[PDB]
Amino acid sequence: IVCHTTATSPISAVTCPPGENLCYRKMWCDAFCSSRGKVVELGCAATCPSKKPYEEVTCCSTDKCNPHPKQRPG
Repeated sequence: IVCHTTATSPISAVTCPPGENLCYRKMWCDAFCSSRGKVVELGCAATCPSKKPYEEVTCCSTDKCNPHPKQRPG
């Protein structure tokens, strides 16, 4: 229940202090992108404070939660 998991076993461990979220999966850009993947910087938070219209991913309920791996109806 931390920053970057990835599905399985070694991960879900130690990155930032205790609680929810930690490094939020917050989408976006701020001033500049011109980039491809496309989606997400990172922080140390446990809250979700800004975030309404255009707009961002959230507070994690879970290990990763996550953007944008994201494929097709398959």
